[PDB]
Amino acid sequence: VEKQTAMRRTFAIISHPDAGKTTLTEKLLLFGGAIQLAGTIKSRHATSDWMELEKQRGISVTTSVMQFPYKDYLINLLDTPGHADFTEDTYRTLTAVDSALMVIDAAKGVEPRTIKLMEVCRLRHTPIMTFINKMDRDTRPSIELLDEIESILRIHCAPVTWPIGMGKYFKGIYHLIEDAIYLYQPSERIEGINNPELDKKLGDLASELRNEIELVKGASHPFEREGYLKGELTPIFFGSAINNFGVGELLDAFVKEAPPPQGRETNSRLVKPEEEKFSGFVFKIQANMHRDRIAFLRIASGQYQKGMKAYHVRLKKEIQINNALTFMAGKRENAEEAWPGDIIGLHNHGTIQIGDTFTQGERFKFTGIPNFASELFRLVRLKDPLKQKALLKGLTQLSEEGATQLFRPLDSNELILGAVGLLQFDVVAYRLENEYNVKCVYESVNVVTARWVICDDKAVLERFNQEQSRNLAYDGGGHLTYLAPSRVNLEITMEKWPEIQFSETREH
Amino acid sequence: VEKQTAMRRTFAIISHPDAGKTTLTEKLLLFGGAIQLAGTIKSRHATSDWMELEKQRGISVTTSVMQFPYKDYLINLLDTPGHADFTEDTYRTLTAVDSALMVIDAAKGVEPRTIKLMEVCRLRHTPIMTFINKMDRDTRPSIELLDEIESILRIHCAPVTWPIGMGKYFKGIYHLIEDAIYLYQPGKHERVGESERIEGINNPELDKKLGDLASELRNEIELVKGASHPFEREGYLKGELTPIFFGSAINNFGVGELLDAFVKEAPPPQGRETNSRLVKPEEEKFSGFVFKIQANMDGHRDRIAFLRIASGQYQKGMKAYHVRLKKEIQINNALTFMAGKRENAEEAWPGDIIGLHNHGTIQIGDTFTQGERFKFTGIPNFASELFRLVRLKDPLKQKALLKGLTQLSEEGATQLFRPLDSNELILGAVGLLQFDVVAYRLENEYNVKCVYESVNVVTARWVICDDKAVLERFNQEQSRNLAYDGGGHLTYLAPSRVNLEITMEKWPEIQFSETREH
Amino acid sequence: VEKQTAMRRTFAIISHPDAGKTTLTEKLLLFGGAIQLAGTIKHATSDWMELEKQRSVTTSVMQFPYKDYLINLLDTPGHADFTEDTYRTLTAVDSALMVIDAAKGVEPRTIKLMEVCRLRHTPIMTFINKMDRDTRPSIELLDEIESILRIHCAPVTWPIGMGKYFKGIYHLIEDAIYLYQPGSERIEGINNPELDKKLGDLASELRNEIELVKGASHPFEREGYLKGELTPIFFGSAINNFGVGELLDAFVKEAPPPQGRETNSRLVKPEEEKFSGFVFKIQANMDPGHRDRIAFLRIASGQYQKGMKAYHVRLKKEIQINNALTFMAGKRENAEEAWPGDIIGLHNHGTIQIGDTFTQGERFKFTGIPNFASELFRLVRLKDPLKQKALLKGLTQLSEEGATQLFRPLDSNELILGAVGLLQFDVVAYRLENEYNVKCVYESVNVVTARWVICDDKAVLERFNQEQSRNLAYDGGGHLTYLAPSRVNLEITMEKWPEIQFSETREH
Amino acid sequence: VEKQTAMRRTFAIISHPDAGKTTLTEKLLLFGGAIQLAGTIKSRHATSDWMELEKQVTTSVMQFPYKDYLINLLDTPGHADFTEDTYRTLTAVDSALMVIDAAKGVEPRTIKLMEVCRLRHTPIMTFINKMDRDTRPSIELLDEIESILRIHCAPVTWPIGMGKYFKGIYHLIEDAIYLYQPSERIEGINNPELDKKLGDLASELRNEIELVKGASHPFEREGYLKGELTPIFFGSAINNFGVGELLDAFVKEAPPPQGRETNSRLVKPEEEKFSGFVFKIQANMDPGHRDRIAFLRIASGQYQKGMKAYHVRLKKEIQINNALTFMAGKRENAEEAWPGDIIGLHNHGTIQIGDTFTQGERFKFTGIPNFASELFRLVRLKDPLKQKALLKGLTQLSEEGATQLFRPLDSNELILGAVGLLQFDVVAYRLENEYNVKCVYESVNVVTARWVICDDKAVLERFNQEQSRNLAYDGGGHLTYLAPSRVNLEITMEKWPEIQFSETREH
Ligand SMILES: [Ca+2]
Ligand SMILES: [Ca+2]
Ligand SMILES: [Ca+2]
Ligand SMILES: [Ca+2]
Repeated sequence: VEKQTAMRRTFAIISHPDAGKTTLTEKLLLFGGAIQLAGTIKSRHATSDWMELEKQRGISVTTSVMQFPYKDYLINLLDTPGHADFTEDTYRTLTAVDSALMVIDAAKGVEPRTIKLMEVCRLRHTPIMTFINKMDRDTRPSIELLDEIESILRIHCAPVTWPIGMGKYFKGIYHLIEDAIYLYQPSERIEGINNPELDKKLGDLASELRNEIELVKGASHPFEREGYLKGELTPIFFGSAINNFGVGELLDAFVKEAPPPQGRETNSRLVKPEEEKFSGFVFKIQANMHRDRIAFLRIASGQYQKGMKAYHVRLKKEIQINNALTFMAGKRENAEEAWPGDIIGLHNHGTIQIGDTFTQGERFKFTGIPNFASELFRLVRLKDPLKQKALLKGLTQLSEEGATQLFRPLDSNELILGAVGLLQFDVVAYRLENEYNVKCVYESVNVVTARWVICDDKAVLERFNQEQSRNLAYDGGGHLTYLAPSRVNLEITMEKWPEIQFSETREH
Repeated sequence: VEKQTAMRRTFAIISHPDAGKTTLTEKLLLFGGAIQLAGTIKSRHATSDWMELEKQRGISVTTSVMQFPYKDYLINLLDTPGHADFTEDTYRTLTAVDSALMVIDAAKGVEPRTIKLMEVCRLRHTPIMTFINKMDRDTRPSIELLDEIESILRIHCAPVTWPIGMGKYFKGIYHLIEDAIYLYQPGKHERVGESERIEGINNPELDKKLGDLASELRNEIELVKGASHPFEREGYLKGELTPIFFGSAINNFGVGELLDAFVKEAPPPQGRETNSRLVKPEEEKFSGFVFKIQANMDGHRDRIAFLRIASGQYQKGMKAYHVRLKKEIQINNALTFMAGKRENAEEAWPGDIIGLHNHGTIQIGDTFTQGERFKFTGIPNFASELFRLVRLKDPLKQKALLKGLTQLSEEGATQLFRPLDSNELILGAVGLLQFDVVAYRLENEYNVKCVYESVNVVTARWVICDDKAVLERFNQEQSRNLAYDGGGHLTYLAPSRVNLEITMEKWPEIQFSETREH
Repeated sequence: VEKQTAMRRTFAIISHPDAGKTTLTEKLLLFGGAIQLAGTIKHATSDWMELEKQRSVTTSVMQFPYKDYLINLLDTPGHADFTEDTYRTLTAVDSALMVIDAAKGVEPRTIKLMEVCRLRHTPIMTFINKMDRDTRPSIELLDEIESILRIHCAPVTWPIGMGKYFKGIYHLIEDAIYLYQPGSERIEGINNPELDKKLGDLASELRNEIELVKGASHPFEREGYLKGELTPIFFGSAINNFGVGELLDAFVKEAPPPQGRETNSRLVKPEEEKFSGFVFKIQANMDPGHRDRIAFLRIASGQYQKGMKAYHVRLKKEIQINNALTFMAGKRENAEEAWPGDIIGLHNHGTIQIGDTFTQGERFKFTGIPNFASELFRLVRLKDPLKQKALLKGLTQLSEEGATQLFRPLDSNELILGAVGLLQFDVVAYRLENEYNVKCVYESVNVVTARWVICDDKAVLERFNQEQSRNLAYDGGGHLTYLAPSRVNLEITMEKWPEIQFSETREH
Repeated sequence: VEKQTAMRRTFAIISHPDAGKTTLTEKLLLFGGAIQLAGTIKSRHATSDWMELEKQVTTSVMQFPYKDYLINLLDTPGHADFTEDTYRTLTAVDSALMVIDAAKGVEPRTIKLMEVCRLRHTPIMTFINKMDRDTRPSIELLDEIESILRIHCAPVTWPIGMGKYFKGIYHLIEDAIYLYQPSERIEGINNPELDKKLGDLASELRNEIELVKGASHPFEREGYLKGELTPIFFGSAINNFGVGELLDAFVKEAPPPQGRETNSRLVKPEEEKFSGFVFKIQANMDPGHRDRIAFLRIASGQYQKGMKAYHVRLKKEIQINNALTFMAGKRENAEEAWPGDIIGLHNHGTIQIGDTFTQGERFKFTGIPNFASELFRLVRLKDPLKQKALLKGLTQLSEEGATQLFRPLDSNELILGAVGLLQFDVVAYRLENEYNVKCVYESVNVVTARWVICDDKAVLERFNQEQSRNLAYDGGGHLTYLAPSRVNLEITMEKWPEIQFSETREH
């Protein structure tokens, strides 16, 4: 039962849209023998478009988690949708990984989502490996790309591979550890950075490689396990994903260095995966676009066995998991068992919520499962006023399943919806109609961001509430929330109240 | 003369690549009856690909500036290449405009180049009109787009038009000043006059045509009225406020509204400061300044120096005074830029750009008058964003390399740095293409083959300090990271962002600038 | 019982005299801790006889431990005590270690001993000795081995410089450099910059030569080594104990454990529970009046146990083995047991002959135990024909004990002795006198070489005999033998009679 | 990979000649669909005749589909081509089907093949054949099977009448009657419809079924799989009657490919890595040729046409490019194979009986047996100069299971031991064709053989001294008693009760 966890590697790719996530995912799948999934994923929208396919077909349930073997390792790749189906779940999914793979477009460097996803990873000091993609086209200087990562993303860079040329004159990569050159020939290998054959085939590029490698080892850091595991250092790899080049070097360093499933804290103790008793937590729910839903559970300890009895901690109730969805690529049936690090899909009809902890009787709740500051806001109401209670009931449940956040402004009876991605508004409106027979209408509001408000000094907090009530609300969890009409307003308010904490995350 | 000036509008579009500048340019050209030209720019790349194309056709300089009539106005649009042909010239072109038109991809909002080009504009408080493009596709929420502009770009937003719907349900725009709705109806925006217009935001006809979009509009406009500013000419002319327009350039929608407000509100040619007096465009005597130089790639060794007319009148074949060379020259056949022209014009006016032919006697920042000696100020260098050591395979060609690099620097082709503690030569560029142009020029004009090497430099700042005791002290601790540029200005070459910060905090009495007067 | 076989390594050193066998042997004993033995190890046959009379058998076999292995090194005397026993000893090994003088290359005995090993396709490991002095070019040495010895060379270590500028060796499999610093500094990586700092130009020449070797040579592959088609090459200086360790570690790792042997019927495997073995060498006591002899037996299967009953197949009766000579270094007395691969010395007085098979009852005879073409020939007669009977009785016995070969021409009445080594004549002369009170005299004969004649076609053979009987003889075992007056005569006869097989060896 | 093993049923038919094996095989092939193959075996000598034809293989194994099942039927030649290979084959099956001639009951071959099956406690199912002719009483047949074949009988079908008045069979489990009409089904043994059609036979059925209740056993799975109990079926193979019921119970109850012990550990079929073992070798008789086929049972992993295999005994990597497959109706050899299947390994004398194959892991499967020789002949040459060749030939022949070889302690003579008379012909021919030696046979005073085992070296040495005239070592170096008579073996075994005289030994 020790080797089942030992061989496992659970992770996700963080990247700004168009960096190369999908392209890389395909290649890694090819290395895993998953020729099936590989083609399927590349065979891939407005939010509306996603909903159309979603209803009729909606086979986005079988690829939210991609499990595949490589060497003597089992790799769990969790999906982080970034386009039409970007939602808060994209952030929350990172809570269920043990490390992350960051993809950067060499021509772009660090982008807005790169920063956001890193901030999320930063919540658990999640180890990061970096693939600098698209070397086959012109790029920013490699040193510049690295420097920016260190300054903006606040993490030391440690090159493991390095580009030879760029764009039209991209001739391959140099593995700093192997001291070998892999030639890019749309894979001849050459040992020794000083090997005279390099100068013969690559010319001036050969001495440029030597030049750059020297600059690197003077202004940069060498790879280091400890720093990497503490999230203070990231090994960098350069390649061209579309040409499946540099990927193999990345994957080998990944399985070798990336962490196996780690333990997680609870409201009582540290749970380690090697414990014989089963346990896990729910971090994502998606409903059938029917009334059944699938709650994605990361196993935290013990083992899962089909048809087993488990303890639903919140509901103080024993349950039986009869046919939990598993994610082995190419499988025909659900696996009979699963292990720590793995994800399983729990079928239900509304009895499972975000953060739900499952055990075998022991009553604890896993911590660290976050809500994230909403980025998009809308007022929600009905045309038929006689349906208010069902609207609230629906929104509450939806809030509990992480589909949306819900805000009740102090000075009114209005309801405000908070979303991280545009699709959530579509999913809410549909689910409300289908599951609650409630027809809702959206309106624009003057809110652009949100912060949770925290002050242990109740006299200060009370003066704050009195003054800022127009911009205050309670969310679905009862937490005081500041809904800023503008970034500038947020700045002024925060500056006006240095005694009050304004947070971008909170525990669900 | 004063009438010639009054009808002119000289501007450039500022935007991040892919935002829609080329598309908007096409549509503006069509409004100006420049059908042929619109077609050409529309039929538009690694830096190497650009180099090839340039060598083959070499007519990227005749469209560097696009002049076209609209109503009783004459419009001068200076291009700001943002793709393969991005270079320092892209920043410096902004010194030659009287206002700017910012284009934003509504699905993207404010991007890195948007920010950078706004910084350049800020140097002169250049007035900004804003166009939010791509409404025909899903966008970020309108109110959010505006907040990011005010927050990131430090300028008040003043909606003049406003979107009705978005993406698949984008149905038109409301004009806040006209109180009128222009319906978006593909197939009716090819020729002017065929589109449907509705009077009044509370007009019942709206609810008929657009349904729930009508009440959403009414709601959003009230939010905007309460949290936004109304358009105000003074704030606009001061560069503190930007009127916002929304549309879909590819479908020629919302463009007419933008163009009409532009010609109405955008400033005509303005006075330009000098080392002494202020020069006003209405003055009788001709004068101007050179703000960029483009070399003929095709055994040619002629170049075009782009000059903005600051006052008076250019006449083909006129005598003029080259202030730097303290010499009289003749201007026999300067390039002009009227769309669809058969030949260069006989005259040009303030706000206009003309192209002066020369073989290296004209440099960036050069002032030309009719006798008066003064130099226009405010023509900037901008901090280089790319760095490379340059050297030779043959030591015997050092003199030619230096001569070439010195001329190229003086023509703005590149920046040139000489570290204090070495004899090495470092080239500084804003755009990747500059290194290609420099290498080609060195070979073709100076018969010198240069070799580039990466160097440990990511950014640079010009160093200024009143107290010379502190400064000279500073030149001791940091000489290894110091250099003199081609103008003899002390420059700090930061190996990293962190190093710059750390050096700057240690020396707060020392100013570190990202721009300097050329 | 199986473990005991797996840990054993039985081998012999094959080499031309003065190549460095004694020196390398000394160093190998040192690695095994046989300090004393290494010391003892370190003219004419007349002198060797004297030392043998005055005072060998205890060191004919050298057994010593090394790590978790037990090594049996069988001696192959090449100086004054060289005899046919030197050849026949190789039939009792499972592999061989060839030592070559880097200054000499392939020499006459190198060729003969390889020919003997080739009989059983004996696996060969090669040590190129004397790197501390000038040598023949390394590429030359290997080509001579491949061309002359008909075996592929697979470099495993490679020399750095030579003679005065000998700096050490490169291990191709470890990619590590061992510095020869005569007072064991190891440098990792052939492209490691520390190499150029310490070895200067020799580093680049090394990398050049390794490239040449890669291209025109073979990498080690054990199937080929074990088949006798490929020999791993090691370089060093035995006198300086340099490069010996690498060889030894590869030896115990790659060299085969005791293997099964064929018999006149079934194949016999070492792991079988029953004891069995064969006699490959015999040595008599040179003491006047004594009849003591030691029959060297290799154990083919089962376990030797002191005082055991064994079956003497030729004599078809049961005997007892009370105090068999054993060969552990530094031993005090003969071991109480021994296992497959080991040699033991059977005490007797003439009842044990070359080829004798011993079992625990089963009736079979091991095959492949060879006679080798004699290289020296002499007529043997008496001054006084009085004891002619005793002479013939002695020569017969000596021939059966491998001390000499005996030929009796088809057409005449002379007795002709054949020897591989000069010493044999001295031992025969001395043994006849001391054991058969016969004084023999030798006479030169016009014979330079011998070949056993084989032909299944009686008519052809009779035709052959009618023309060549003058050159034909029966040997001691009744085998037809051609005695050539000259090399040319043999070539002419062989070319005239291609239907007839002329062999340089036969089954004893 | 899991269902691959679970869908396979590998067995063999055990019976005395003339019982009905050939006929039942045909019927089984029919249910499967292999009409052609079935029609072939129907076209069915002395050893002399067989040797003739065999000069001028693919039906040694008969693989065929039935529902969700794949059936591997290993043949067990009982007539002219009966040899030791016939016994050794059974080591390659996971269960067996016993066919008995109703008029005869348990016959000599029946007993021998059951003894072989017993070596592995091989599950047995039984088919009492030829109900259409007069028979021994059914209770008598069951009784004989019990005491003689030491296995409890568990009827699943039962005959109604016999000879002239065979009217059908009764299915004790289903409680249904299938009528024999040269296939009407009736339910309830006490169904009044039986009496109407069959008459007094209806009461006789009820009577006998009740008799079976108290004196016989009910089919018990665990017991059957343990080899302690065999389900009994009745019918007439010539009329394809009662056959269907046997097949269905077979595919349902018969065990899937089981694991096999080795010198190192128990190897399971489910294992990823490919492994197998040779239990039979067939030589091409055609003159000049030197090719053989080594039949290999797959114990684990999977066979892939063109895979790399590890020849354990030779410590050598080999390549299996075109291994013979035995799917009925096949156009070419199969690209893959799974545990329980048999494939043919082409070679020229480098593969031997007992040979294990893996993918690098060096171990050797166990339980592959040698069986006591039943026929004996002295072998010699008229040309004494070929003694070496004879021995080399005979040794090789011995390792390929073509014969056993014995060397008596008190002479230099060579005795061959065979199970089937054909082996002598095959050996004489092979010695000639492959070793160019002409052997001569002479009768010997030996009728049977037992392997001598005894851990008491004190007793063993005296035994050897006293009985040396009847002792020899075989081709594996095992001490063997060669009895001049049955009575001699009985006495000898009584005078030495501390010595084990076995009829089998691991090869
Ligand atoms: Ca609930
Ligand atoms: Ca100049
Ligand atoms: Ca004798
Ligand atoms: Ca063999």
